[PDB]
Amino acid sequence: YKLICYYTSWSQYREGDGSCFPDAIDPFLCTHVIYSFANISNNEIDTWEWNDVTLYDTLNTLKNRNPKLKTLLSVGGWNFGPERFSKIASKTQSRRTFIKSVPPFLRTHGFDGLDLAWLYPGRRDKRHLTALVKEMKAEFAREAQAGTERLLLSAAVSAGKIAIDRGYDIAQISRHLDFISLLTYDFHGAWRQTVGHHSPLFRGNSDASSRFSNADYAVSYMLRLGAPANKLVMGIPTFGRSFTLASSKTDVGAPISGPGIPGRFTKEKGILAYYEICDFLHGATTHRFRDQQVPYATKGNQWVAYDDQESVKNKARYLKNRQLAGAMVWALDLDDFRGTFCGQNLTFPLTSAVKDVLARV
Ligand SMILES: *[C@@H]1O[C@H](CO)[C@@H](O[C@@H]2O[C@H](CO)[C@@H](O[C@H]3O[C@H](CO[C@H]4O[C@H](CO)[C@@H](O)[C@H](O)[C@@H]4O)[C@@H](O)[C@H](O[C@@H]4O[C@H](CO)[C@@H](O)[C@H](O)[C@@H]4O)[C@@H]3O)[C@H](O)[C@H]2NC(C)=O)[C@H](O)[C@H]1NC(C)=O
Repeated sequence: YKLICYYTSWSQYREGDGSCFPDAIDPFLCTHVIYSFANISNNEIDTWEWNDVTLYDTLNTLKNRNPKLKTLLSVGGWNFGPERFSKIASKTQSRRTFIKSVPPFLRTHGFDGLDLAWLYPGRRDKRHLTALVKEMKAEFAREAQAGTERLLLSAAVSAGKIAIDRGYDIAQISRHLDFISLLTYDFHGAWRQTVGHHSPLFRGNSDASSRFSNADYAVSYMLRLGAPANKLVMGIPTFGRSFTLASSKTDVGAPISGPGIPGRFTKEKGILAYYEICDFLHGATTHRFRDQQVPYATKGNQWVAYDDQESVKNKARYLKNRQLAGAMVWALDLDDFRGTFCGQNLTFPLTSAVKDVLARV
């Protein structure tokens, strides 16, 4: 089983204990660690943070301790304009230029592969995404002729049915990618004023519309569209989403005035790291949707949808029963990496839990 774990560049800037460098990563925890995110300048892959070259090296030294550990560099991300990707992929001239610049870059910094994070291609992009993947793989296969281990090629893909139909040719790209990560944790919709869980495992025996907004349907749909199970990776969030309540109503369907207040270390409205959530739990009321099998907590006017060891183990078992390639975690720096916030002195509580399930048959 594969355990794909993302590490984010900007987490180094968080104050105090929040700060996280490749350094803190347990080499034997994951099978793959993906660095986020690489950028594109003059149609060529390039670094993002001033010190990426230093962090790249730090990250890849972990391979001295665990010889089997594989690393990948991810291109794109949310702060990377979708249009920018769209523009590079439409012109065969800029696409070939970008493709050619990747292998040497990855080779120089010691990466085993490339992860595509185009978020997201629109209806007019589907064709071009296919060409990018096909050509990128062809270039990787060609470079392997030089007597070196072929670079890996993966992609982070939306888990929303509409988003999938609109910009992805799943049957086509599945045959060229090494693995596919399903972003099964952006299910609730940042668009409207209502309390709801962003990473429901199951549909919910109790609310008709939007049965497509849960991991179970996303996986079933990808398998139906032709993505082989042995290439699908289910994404598991290590963060939580917050909301500020517009009323004293805490139960499902409760009015929302906006995003929850920022966390001490995370400093971003609407989200909280799991270690920030562990501190939040004190004096908070804990609830759990029986149908979706995911928890949520409330304190004052703050409502938080998140994942704990049990909901995460739950998702892992589901992943196994459907015989998928494995799990993907977003992200290592949002889990209790120091292991000093969430009671149990255990390091990476959430990611370890996923690993326990994957290691037992
Ligand atoms: C990820 O990679 C991307 C892609 O390279 C980086 O994005 C782009 O970075 C450039 C440079 O920082 C920004 O473009 C500016 O380009 C010139 C100034 O840059 C040149 O200026 C002169 C030549 O004109 C030269 O001496 C310099 O050495 C340098 O090469 C500006 O003219 C240009 O100014 C205007 O910006 C307006 C926006 O307010 C536009 O309307 C105008 O058309 C005009 O370009 C521009 O500011 C870009 O901002 C940036 N993305 C683009 C091109 O949209 C990116 O920085 C990198 N990310 C990170 C985190 O490093």
